[PDB]
Amino acid sequence: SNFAIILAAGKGTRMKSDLPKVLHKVAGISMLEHVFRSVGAIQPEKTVTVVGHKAELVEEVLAEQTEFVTQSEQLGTGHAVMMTEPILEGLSGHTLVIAGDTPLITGESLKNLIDFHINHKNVATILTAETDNPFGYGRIVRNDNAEVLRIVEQKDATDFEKQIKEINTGTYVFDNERLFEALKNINTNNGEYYITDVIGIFRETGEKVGAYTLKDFDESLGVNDRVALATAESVMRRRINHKHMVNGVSFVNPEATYIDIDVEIAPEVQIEANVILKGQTKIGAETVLTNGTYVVDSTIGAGAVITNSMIEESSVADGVTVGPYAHIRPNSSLGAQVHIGNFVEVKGSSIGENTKAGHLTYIGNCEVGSNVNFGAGTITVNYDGKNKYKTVIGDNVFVGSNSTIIAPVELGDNSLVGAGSTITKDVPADAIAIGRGRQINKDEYATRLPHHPKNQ
Amino acid sequence: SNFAIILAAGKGTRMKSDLPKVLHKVAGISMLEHVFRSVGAIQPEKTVTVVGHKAELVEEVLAEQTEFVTQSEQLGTGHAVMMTEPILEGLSGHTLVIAGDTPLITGESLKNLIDFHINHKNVATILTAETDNPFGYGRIVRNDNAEVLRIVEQKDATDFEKQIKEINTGTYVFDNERLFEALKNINTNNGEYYITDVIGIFRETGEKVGAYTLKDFDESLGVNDRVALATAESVMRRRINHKHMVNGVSFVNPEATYIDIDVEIAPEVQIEANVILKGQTKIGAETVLTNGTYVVDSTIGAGAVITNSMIEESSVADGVTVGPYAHIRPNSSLGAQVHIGNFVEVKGSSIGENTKAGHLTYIGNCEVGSNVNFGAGTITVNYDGKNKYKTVIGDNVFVGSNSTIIAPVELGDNSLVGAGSTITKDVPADAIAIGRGRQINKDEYATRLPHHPKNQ
Amino acid sequence: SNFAIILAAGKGTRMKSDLPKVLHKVAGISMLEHVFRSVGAIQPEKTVTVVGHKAELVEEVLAEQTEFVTQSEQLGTGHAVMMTEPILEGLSGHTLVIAGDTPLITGESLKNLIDFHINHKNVATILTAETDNPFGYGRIVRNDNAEVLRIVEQKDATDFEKQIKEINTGTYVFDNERLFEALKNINTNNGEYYITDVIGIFRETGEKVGAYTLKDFDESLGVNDRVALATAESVMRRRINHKHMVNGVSFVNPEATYIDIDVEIAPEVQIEANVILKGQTKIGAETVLTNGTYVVDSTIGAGAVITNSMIEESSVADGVTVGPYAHIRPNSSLGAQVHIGNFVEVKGSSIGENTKAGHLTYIGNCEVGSNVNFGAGTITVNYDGKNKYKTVIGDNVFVGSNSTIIAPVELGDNSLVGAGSTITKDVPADAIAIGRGRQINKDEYATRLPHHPKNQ
Ligand SMILES: COc1cc(OC)c(S(=O)(=O)NCc2ccccc2N2CCCCC2)cc1NC(C)=O
Ligand SMILES: COc1cc(OC)c(S(=O)(=O)NCc2ccccc2N2CCCCC2)cc1NC(C)=O
Ligand SMILES: COc1cc(OC)c(S(=O)(=O)NCc2ccccc2N2CCCCC2)cc1NC(C)=O
Repeated sequence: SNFAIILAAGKGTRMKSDLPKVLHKVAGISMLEHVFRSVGAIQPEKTVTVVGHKAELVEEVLAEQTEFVTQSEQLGTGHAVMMTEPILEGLSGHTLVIAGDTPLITGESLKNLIDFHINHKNVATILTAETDNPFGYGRIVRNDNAEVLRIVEQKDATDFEKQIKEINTGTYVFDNERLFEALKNINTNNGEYYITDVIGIFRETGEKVGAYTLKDFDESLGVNDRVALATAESVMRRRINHKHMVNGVSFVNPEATYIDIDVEIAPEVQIEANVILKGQTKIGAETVLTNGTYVVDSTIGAGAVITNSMIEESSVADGVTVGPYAHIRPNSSLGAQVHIGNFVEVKGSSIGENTKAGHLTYIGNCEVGSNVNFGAGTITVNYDGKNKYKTVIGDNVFVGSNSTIIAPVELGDNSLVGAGSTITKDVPADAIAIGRGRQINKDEYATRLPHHPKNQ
Repeated sequence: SNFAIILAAGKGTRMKSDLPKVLHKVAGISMLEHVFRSVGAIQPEKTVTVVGHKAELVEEVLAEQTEFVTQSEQLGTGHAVMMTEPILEGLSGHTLVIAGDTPLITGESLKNLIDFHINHKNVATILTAETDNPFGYGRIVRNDNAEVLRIVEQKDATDFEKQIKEINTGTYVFDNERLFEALKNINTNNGEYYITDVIGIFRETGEKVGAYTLKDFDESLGVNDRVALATAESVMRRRINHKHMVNGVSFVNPEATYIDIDVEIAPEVQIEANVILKGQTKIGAETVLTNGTYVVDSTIGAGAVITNSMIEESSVADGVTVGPYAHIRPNSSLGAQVHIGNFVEVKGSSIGENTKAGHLTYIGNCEVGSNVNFGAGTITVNYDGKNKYKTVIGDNVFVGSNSTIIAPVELGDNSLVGAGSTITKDVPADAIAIGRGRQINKDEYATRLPHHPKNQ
Repeated sequence: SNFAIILAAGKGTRMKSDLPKVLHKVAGISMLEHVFRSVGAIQPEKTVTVVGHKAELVEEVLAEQTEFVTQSEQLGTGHAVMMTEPILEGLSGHTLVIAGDTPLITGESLKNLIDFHINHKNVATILTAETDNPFGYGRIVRNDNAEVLRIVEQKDATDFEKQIKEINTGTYVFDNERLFEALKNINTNNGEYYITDVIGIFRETGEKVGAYTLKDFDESLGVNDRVALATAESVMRRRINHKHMVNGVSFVNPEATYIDIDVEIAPEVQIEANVILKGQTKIGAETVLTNGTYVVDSTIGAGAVITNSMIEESSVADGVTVGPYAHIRPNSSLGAQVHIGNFVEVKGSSIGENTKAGHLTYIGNCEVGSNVNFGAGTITVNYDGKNKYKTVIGDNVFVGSNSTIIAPVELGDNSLVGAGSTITKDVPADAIAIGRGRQINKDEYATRLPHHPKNQ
């Protein structure tokens, strides 16, 4: 049996934030959730998360996923772990201890760590890593058969010890029964106390302590400030986009393309640099996303072309073309082959197959049929100061350019609205509606106006 | 005499694509065309390209540039090269063999390779490179005078051989006559066969095999998946933008600026990060391109300022200002000093010198004279559902804000269209035209409406 | 006493520019000003800047900050420094000599350089650096006690000397009196002359020459072309954004976010990749800036959300929301909680608290009260060809969608403008104003029009 203890009690002072430190997001989810995902690879029988600062915010994030225990104040990692003792005491197994602020550690690394532990029948295994600049980190002191003798902190380090390159990442696997027996010893013997103290207890008793070394040092990143949060973001970005490229997705610049951890992207999608895909977004096969495009919680079908446009909480069917500079706002649905062109906003509207709105148009709170045409400058009007009205537009409606459609009004199938019209009442199917002043010319009169070349 | 054989027969399974692998684009052209360009530096007397998977797509790309031969199925590099034998057999010279999927190899490297070959009178020269992580690559085994003894693949490598850092890039120069004599030997002696086999034949006969080492390992990149395609993109980007900067072009961020291989840019142009220039685009002296700007197949004159705007298949004269957020669509011409401001679209239109359209305007299928003014919100209307009409606007026309101009109509020189007008017929030069309803106020009435503060 | 001599006389031929080389900008200010800022850390009693090519442009940049002297033609660094002799001759102290083209050198490095100098009572201290690729640079030759013996240029270097990794950065501290005594010796003994010559004079006299080595080689960057200018930009960017992140600002991608040297950003601001902040801009606490956002010389309050929008020379109060794709042009003020949505332009206008303009709207030269509403498509009209008029809009005005407001006109408190209206005269408080043609339907008529499905 494996168990996991996740440390998530800390504030994070250097973040300059009132968030619990582990709740800051990387690629769309908290550091804590990244750590939780990796922990899952060990198939823990029990997962206990230690909360402290703003416990309720963390308890919302992992609600129903973990047991919680609380440490009332900061008395160190040893005390943190002690809060889990009423749950874990006396159980037979292997217990991972990991902090919520190391979001790059992978489930493959945790499983290799656990296997290493079990395979070498260690009583404790330290997950270590190796760096050319170890200043600041506890050094790993091994004897000649490569067992850990101790963990020496920077301050207490002899000059020879400072040359040591192998560092303690602060993540461990312990024999669960021995872990709580040793911590009680430390506890009863005294005001902070440290999970590293247990290593020294096992060194007193000659029990076997080992170290399993991460192949990639960046995985050991402990995030304590926004500098480190942006590093984690960069490593995570490269990780996500590499998965995509292996899966058949093209990136002009995968180091400068911003896709959240749970976004899904079908093979043969082509993504230019500086595209942003956020939350529960899905992109269908062969779709093209050009530079500047920003999609959040939306589904986009196959063979679409999203040109520098922002789409939010909406569905976009196959073959749709949107942009450049269009805005599809929440609860919109764009049916197959629809075209939405520049400076067009769609809000709260269903738009039927093959309909086109190429320019300078606002479609708000409309139900729109198939093969509809909106001339440039068409404005739908839904809000009077209190009421929000709906407009119904049938199939094959032709809405003339620069018309103003005042809801609630129905345009029946095949009707036409004259360019420049203000529409205040229903238009029956097959009818036209014209609501505009007629043009009167006056010859010669421009001559007295300021734009005239002679007055220039 | 030099000859070249380019391998372009392969599918590319890991690409997850139905394209021939060499047709995927880097900086605007296929990998294959990049390789073709580099090959040209050797001044080959004959260039033969070996096609296989979707031969017709490759044959379109290099139409009239190369001879083609076809390999009907994948029986290895040796068989690929054998398809060129009816063309190259018995000719005296030096024959480069290079794959269409190594798009970073430069013509300078190929010429140094050929010269090395000729100068050392090798019978075969392997283009090699050196890496600290050689796992996977054929290792180059040299004797003490530094001649190649053999090429050892990963699988057949002894442990001492795996330490070898010098790898086979899969690009070679062969004595042409000896090349086909040796391949026939291999062929008649048997079902894949390999161009590396020829090296072993020359080792049997004691003929001189050499190795010329690339100074830059990244040049040896063989692109087999979209991860590697994005690496090639990144190396190519840096290569292109460095040429630009040496030529006098400023880059806020040349690692994050996306300019195609054949774009031309005059000295003193200033380019912000995240600008995209594609296809046959030219940018004249001192022009400024701000972040987000996207130009495809367009010419832009000197002293222009293109602010976060997209321009396609169009010409932009000197001193023009476009943007932010404007869209110049195909077949537009913007005359000297024109101004196109925010949320303005120009399509299929010629716009004369000094004309201005600063806001929320669509100019579609218009011929526009000089010193014209378009008020904010002006909509031209060209499409009725079937016909596409033209509008003619003379010099010094003043088009009032939020007017709707319904083609085909002519506005004569110096005429004015009243703000808010729907224009359905011609306006003579020096005339005004007003087509709008007159304002009627009703005092006190807002009091019963939902926006009123008291109802709030 | 410390003195500083800044070299700013050179053209910069490889820049392909007519600017003085030191005036090219990095992160918003010239290289020269960066060097001036770092120089200030030594608290110089006198700062003298040597000008030459287009002296007047440099003299504007540092007007009132430095003494100037002119070198009439390029006769080398020794002559450059000699121009400062009528000012500095005979004064007791330590004199930094630094070029205006090394903009990454920090004031902390200059102070460590000066302290090193004073502490080791050197007569000259060379600021050196160490690189694995020293080709091109003067090498530092030290004897066994580590004193500098000489500076050997590439050309005159023996093969053993070319292996030397420690290079001369071209920045120095000299004993001021000895500096001018030695230069006169060199001068009277002859047509270029070099500040390095003074090192050889001190080697003749056995006076103490030392070297202080920069910890970071990138600081030694001398910018001679636009390639190097973009490197300086990249190092500076990372430097600025790291200061921000330490201060509590989140960056999705601080390697691809473009913030000028004097921009101020409060803690807890969140900045997506590809945001541009320029000049005297300030961003208040917790404000969010999304990808594409571009702010120049503007103040933005606390808790605002600026979504992909461009803001120039304007003030934005707390809690304002702007964008996506909006443009706040010079001299605008957006009061607390205002909302400006997509394709909206604000120019030269004051907009009162809680007012909303969500779409396709141009507000130009208006004074706008609080809790005003602008329907989509509203156009204000201020320019007739000569005059620029103002419009006054009172509190709680409701401007109907696609209205055209022709200045000078006043809309009184709580008034309403009917959707689609052209407004040519004042509207009293509590009144409505309607100026549009009434809708007339004709049944059946669409049947003869081109959009009808049957004609399709
Ligand atoms: C050129 O495109 C248009 C022409 C139009 O009138 C000639 C009108 S219209 O709306 O004024 N009238 C519809 C129409 C279509 C075709 C032919 C004639 C007409 N109208 C003539 C005048 C009375 C209504 C029919 C609209 C468009 N197109 C757009 C995109 O709005
Ligand atoms: C303030 O800018 C305008 C004023 C206008 O009327 C006072 C009109 S107008 O189009 O209604 N009339 C033209 C005009 C210009 C100057 C002075 C008077 C007028 N009109 C007065 C009423 C009849 C037509 C002349 C247009 C503009 N400007 C824009 C950008 O449209
Ligand atoms: C649905 O939103 C609107 C309805 C309107 O008329 C029914 C008008 S209106 O401007 O035509 N008339 C104002 C109005 C508001 C509420 C109820 C009725 C009315 N009008 C009815 C007809 C005469 C004027 C009052 C404007 C809006 N909204 C926008 C954003 O413009």
